[PDB]
Amino acid sequence: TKKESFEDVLPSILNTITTNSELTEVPEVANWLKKVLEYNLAGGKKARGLTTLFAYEMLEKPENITEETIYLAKTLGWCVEILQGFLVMLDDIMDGSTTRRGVPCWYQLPEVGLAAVNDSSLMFSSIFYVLHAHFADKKIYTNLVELFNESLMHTSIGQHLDVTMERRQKSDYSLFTIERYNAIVKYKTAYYTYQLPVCLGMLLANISDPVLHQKAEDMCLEIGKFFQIQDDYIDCYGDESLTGKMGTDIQEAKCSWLAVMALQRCSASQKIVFTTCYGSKEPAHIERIKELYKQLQLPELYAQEETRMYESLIKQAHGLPSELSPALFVRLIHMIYKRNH
Amino acid sequence: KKESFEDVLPSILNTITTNSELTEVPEVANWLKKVLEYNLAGGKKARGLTTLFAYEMLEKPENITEETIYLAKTLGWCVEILQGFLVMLDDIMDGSTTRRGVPCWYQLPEVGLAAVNDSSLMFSSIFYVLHAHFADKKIYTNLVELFNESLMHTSIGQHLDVTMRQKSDYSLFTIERYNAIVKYKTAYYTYQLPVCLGMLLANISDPVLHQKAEDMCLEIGKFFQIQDDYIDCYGDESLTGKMGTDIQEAKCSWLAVMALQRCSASQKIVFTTCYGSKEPAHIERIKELYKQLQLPELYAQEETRMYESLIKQAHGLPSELSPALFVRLIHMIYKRNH
Ligand SMILES: C[n+]1ccccc1CC(P(=O)(O)O)P(=O)(O)O
Ligand SMILES: C[n+]1ccccc1CC(P(=O)(O)O)P(=O)(O)O
Ligand SMILES: [Mg+2]
Ligand SMILES: [Mg+2]
Ligand SMILES: [Mg+2]
Ligand SMILES: [Mg+2]
Ligand SMILES: [Mg+2]
Ligand SMILES: [Mg+2]
Repeated sequence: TKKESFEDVLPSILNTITTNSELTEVPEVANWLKKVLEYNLAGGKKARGLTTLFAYEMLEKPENITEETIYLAKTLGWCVEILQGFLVMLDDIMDGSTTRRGVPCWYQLPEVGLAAVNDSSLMFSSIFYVLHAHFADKKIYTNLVELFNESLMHTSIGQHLDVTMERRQKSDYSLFTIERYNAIVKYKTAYYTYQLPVCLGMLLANISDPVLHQKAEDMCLEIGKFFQIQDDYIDCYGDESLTGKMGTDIQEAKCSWLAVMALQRCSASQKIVFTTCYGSKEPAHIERIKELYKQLQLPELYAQEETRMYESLIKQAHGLPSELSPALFVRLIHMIYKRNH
Repeated sequence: KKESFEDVLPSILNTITTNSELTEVPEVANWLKKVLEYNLAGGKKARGLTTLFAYEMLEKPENITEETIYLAKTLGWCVEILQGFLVMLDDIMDGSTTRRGVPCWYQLPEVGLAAVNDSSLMFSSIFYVLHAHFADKKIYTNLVELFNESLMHTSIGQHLDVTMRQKSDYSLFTIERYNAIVKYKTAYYTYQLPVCLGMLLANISDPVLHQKAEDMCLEIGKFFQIQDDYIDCYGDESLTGKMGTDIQEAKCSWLAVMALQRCSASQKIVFTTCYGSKEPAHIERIKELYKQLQLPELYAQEETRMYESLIKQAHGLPSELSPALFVRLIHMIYKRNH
């Protein structure tokens, strides 16, 4: 399969990081960074990295694809995976998370703690060594480096919206609106999850036309909103043995799609239960919220909205220029529709 | 000069917004302006000025224009942003309370550990400034690469710095370890970076000169970090702006390494009992040990020996690397008390 093929190159990417940097001189740090990367990249679906590789393979003329260009698309894909790993190492700290991919979050390890914040910077910085090593002499080099930095700025914009202590003052959830939700997910998720891997595919395929990049970006941003609404649903309703992570959105008072929809439907008395119980680590409080979500029929709303959005994305994908491969986008939509993790 | 450097700041902040997606999200643009203002306020602007001075003394006077001076200040602000980012994170790891005479950013109630996100906003800002001013210039990729390399070097050194003695085993507190720490965590971003940026703006690319410059910068950076270590213990908080934590954080500081060189058998046990403890009496007992081992007198003398060695190296540089620039830099820090 495509996944083992993508994973096959990981040991070689690790060596590239070392050999191309000052890590060559400090084996204590080179060895530590290997541990960091293996732990934080292990398991999961590799969906960002696959999306990059799939995009390239679907967008380039089959006659232009070589073994070297496939290794390059995998490498770009792995740079997205490393970005993700960096993003989630910090997210876990900010979200008060305990587990991810079925083991303790990196920062929760006793040998690590708050020094995770330095491990994140070691990870992020790795990306640029990979990009320089492979692409410094190519015309697309500056586009790649700029794209990765823009992805960091976008994501951190959205993280700010997400975690800001401003978003709620005690019983004031007046900012829990769809306008706020749409901004949060656009920036924190949709850029790095879809726009970045698709654009990397397009660049590698020598597609440069600004109009095609804008159309692809618009499609990506719609798919990423969809993807995050699923993430938010899974936080509450997912089976930990499948997701690998204990959900914290309720305890952390997040402006999740479920919270926004619950406020749409609360009676006056239900809004008081929401405001009393949301944002608390007491187990009776968390359960009261979950009960409320059930009473409000949010599971049924989710199933229907997942389908409506699915049908809308599929139509959008069908209306793209053939140069953007409607089939790529249909297949990306399909791969996530009805996921349970 | 410093105020002519500080005058450029409002245009930098304005570029950060307009050159990015921040224009669509005023909540975040406004926040980032606060982040930048608080974390860049005051201090000496030393790394920024190094960048400017390096360009002004390396470039031929006939080639400096009002426009290349503005660009040099712009790159110096990017170094100040980098330093802001680095110390934001460092203050989290070191358990610090104050910097520049106010609470460290992560210590603010509305920030906390979300300071890790504010750090990413700052880092990322750098690249928008570089794009705005340099995107169409030949040196653009070199500039973008130097900032990325500075992150990697710094983080390498920070790893060695923060990584988890074992109890009373101080066998790794050696000069070899110390030298590696301070090369990577300090010397690259504090001197090599700003000097390299000046060299690039002045169109100096010869790799032998980049090497000689780098070697000088690394020696100055070690020196600078020994002074930093000394100030952690002995500096006056009302001048430094910061409460020291090296003792309670069990750091492999210059002072600790030197204390180990001097300790009697019994002093060693005092050291291993009391170092790395937040208890005030334990901290004061380490300071009393440092005094008894004559570390203040040794620092005074070593500072002077190192200064003399630095000046002899600077005088020996090629003319095209400006011995005067290096003499000037060394004089700006010798005998500093903050
Ligand atoms: C989806 N995402 C985007 C940006 C940063 C972190 C993540 C991770 C998720 P996750 O903790 O559920 O994996 P979020 O905290 O719910 O948004
Ligand atoms: C000097 N430096 C280098 C890299 C990262 C942070 C610093 C800040 C210093 P500071 O906290 O004394 O200002 P260090 O923690 O003693 O090393
Ligand atoms: Mg999370
Ligand atoms: Mg989060
Ligand atoms: Mg989630
Ligand atoms: Mg510190
Ligand atoms: Mg430190
Ligand atoms: Mg210090």
